[PDB]
Amino acid sequence: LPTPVGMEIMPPQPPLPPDSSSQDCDPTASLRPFATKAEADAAVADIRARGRLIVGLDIGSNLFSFRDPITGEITGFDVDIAGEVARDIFGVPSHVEYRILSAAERVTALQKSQVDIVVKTMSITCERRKLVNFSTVYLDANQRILAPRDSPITKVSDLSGKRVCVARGTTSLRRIREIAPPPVIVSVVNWADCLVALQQREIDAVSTDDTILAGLVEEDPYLHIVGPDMADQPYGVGINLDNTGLVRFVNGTLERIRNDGTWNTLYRKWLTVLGPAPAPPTPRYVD
Ligand SMILES: N[C@@H](CC(=O)O)C(=O)O
Repeated sequence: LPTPVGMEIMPPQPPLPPDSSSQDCDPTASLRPFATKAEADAAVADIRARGRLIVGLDIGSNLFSFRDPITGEITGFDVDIAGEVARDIFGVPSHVEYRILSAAERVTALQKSQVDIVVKTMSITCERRKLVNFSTVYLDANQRILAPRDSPITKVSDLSGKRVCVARGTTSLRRIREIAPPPVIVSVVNWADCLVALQQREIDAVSTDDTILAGLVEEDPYLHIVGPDMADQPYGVGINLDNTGLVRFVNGTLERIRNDGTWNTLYRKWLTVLGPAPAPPTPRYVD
């Protein structure tokens, strides 16, 4: 039976203070799109000259960026968001090259200019905004708990003393580190590994974005999502800190798809297992 490479039982730590998830920089405010098409096209001239948009994500995140088992094609909500950016740059969604990244590599890939954008369920936080830039919010998720249907776990305090799996490099870890008494924290490279670990009964529960958890439930209907909202997860397109022009450009793409029906279509395609489509997230601008 398979075993995820890189599984670590983390050293026990005292709980973090409850306000460790505070987000007081107003992190979700971003830059207004360009007023003219000429300004927008100039901001992406270097991408156009390279002939493709280079997008950081992975191919193992069900519903968001994965390989379709019927068609063999790379697909999902995040893949489609990235393709809409490419459509605005090139005229059609199909000039994209992917760089495969883990959750723990999203910031460094941007710092090192190894991708143009990261579209990989990337929560916008004050801490991350010191290192990278972000578009406006394109999907608002919330952290919850995934457990087998025969588990009595239904609330956060039930995680105390139990084995909870988290992918390294995620906001999900910080929130689990606030639980008192602590769970046993087991960390892995990606959320698909947590699913394997739960299937093999090496852990008791997984806690992350309900969107990501829904993709795991789709693969294993013996599991269900429980508990209250544990932490807001506002997704943004990650961009190099200094490429403010690309921030404005991507924010133009998001204005387009929020208002022309495409956002609604993408939610209905990928996320209806969580319920009826909400209104698209309202963008917030600093300027
Ligand atoms: N959205 C959360 C969880 C994840 O992306 O895996 C984060 O940005 O860390």
